[PDB]
Amino acid sequence: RKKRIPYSKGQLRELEREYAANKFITKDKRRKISAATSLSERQITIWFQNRRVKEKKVLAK
DNA sequence: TTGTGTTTTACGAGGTCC
DNA sequence: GGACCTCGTAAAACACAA
Repeated sequence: RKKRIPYSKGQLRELEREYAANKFITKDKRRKISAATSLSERQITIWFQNRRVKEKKVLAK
């Protein structure tokens, strides 16, 4: 399930970089992420969802 | 070098919008 | 009729006090 495989350094750099661009992934960007990073379109979608969860948690507060 | 507590992937139950 | 969302959740992997 199915089953957790941590993302690499260069991958996360690409992810967090285009996340800093704006919180929500566009269809266009997801293509070129998926190529540059070798993750599936679904993974990126899920990661972006999980990124915003983490950002919400920053409300300590 | 270990626990054990927090972070990181990955999903299914609910939802909006179209 | 799917594409995508915030969310609770599990569980591997992480990051520290010891």
